[PDB]
Amino acid sequence: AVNQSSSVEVSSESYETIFSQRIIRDLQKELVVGALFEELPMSSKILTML
Amino acid sequence: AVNQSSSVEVSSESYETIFSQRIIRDLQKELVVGALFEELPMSSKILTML
Repeated sequence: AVNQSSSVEVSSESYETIFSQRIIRDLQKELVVGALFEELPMSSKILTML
Repeated sequence: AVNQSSSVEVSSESYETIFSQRIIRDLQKELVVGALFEELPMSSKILTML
């Protein structure tokens, strides 16, 4: 961390730096089939019609 | 020259001409990368994030 290069004063070891807890986000698919098709509510397990 | 032609007799030596004290140049370049992306300020040698 503070190494590479540590010369000539304080060398110390490694983890000697502030870290950031913030996240970021890359790519995504845009959702075009999960919200485009009509919902049919039903109270059973199978629905039948002629 | 300055010694030719003597008008009519009396003439002066070389380096008798007044000039302009200023500095200038015809062109510079084009420059754009230094004012494009944001700056990220950092006190430490390095920074980590998840």
